[PDB]
This record gives sequence, C-alpha cells and structure tokens, in this order.
Amino acid sequence: GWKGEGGLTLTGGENNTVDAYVERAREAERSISVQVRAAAAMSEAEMVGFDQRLKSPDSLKRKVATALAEQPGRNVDTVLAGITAAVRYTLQWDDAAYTSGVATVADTLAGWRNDSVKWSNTWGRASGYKGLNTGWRAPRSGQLFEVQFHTEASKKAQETTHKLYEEQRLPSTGKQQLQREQDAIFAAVPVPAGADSLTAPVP
Repeated sequence: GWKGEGGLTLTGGENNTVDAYVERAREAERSISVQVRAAAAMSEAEMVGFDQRLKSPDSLKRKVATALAEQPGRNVDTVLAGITAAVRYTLQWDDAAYTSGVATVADTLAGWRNDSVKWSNTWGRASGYKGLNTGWRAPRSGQLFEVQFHTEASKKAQETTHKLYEEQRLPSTGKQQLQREQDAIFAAVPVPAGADSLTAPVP
C-alpha cells in the first residue's frame, strides 16, 4: 500500500496498478520523444523541461489518491485513464517564429496519427496567464501527453509568477494585490501575431 505523506493513501492493489502504469508510460515516451524532438527540430523550436518529461511517481499517485477522494466509486483504472500530463514537453520560440512553429508541431503530430484532446489557447485574454497548453494521445500506445508551447517571455512569466503563486495561494500571511503584479507581467508578455488564433489541427 501507498502512504501519501500529506494525509493520502492507496492500497497495494491500486499501488501496483500505478507502478505498472509508470513503467508502461516510460515505454511509450520513447516513441513520443522521437516524434516530439523531430517537430522541435522541424520548426527550430527549443525544448526546455525535457529533463522532467515524465511525471514523478509520487506526484502521480497524489493526483490519483486525491481524485479517488473527490470521486469514490471511480477505480484507479479510470483515474489513471484521465491523467493528461503524465508525460509532457515544452517548446520555446522567439516571438517571431512562435506562431509558425506551433502550427508545424501540431500538424506534424496530427499527421503522425496523434489525436488532439485539448487546446488551451489563452493569448487573447486581457487578464490571466497567456499560453497554449495542448493535449495529445499517442496513436498505438494511447498514452495521454501534453505539450505547452511557450516563448522566451511567456516561459519567463511562469518562471516568475510561480513565486507569487507561492505567496498568494498560501494564506500564511495573505493576496489580490499580487493578482495585479502577475497580470502586469502577463500584459507585459508580448502576444505573437496569430497566437490567439491558434486552433487545434483537424486530422
């Protein structure tokens, strides 16, 4: 059995189900990183966070044990079936080649029989985080993975807004005064021409 050291738990029958999923995803990642590093080169994109392209085993179980608490009756099989960011990648660009580079990666992935699950285009928002987080399912392995396309400035937003998330989400001594401090950076982040018009590629 698994012991969530924050008040969480998982039985051995569920624990071995997740550990089998961990090694199972690690096998599909090999064929996925191949198809990802390709488009990252086919569009002159930069790959950051690639050293952590696979989600942590403990962090994976916490999201499962939390989902089990929110929705009993759901088995770990369906809970693991909903995980979207178990394997994940980040593609960077200059603001000039961002929009064209994203369309390349999305089409080359779709052309390789990958399925678009989500398309979180938040560039045309006057307030909030700017970016495009995408969801994909590998063709034969069926593994759900995500790709968040960033710029040098958009990645620097989350590189710096997370420390404000740290002292805002936590009510230790806090709040909304930093809500402007973050949206000031989000407004300071330039939106590439067409970034707010990026749609999921129809396969």
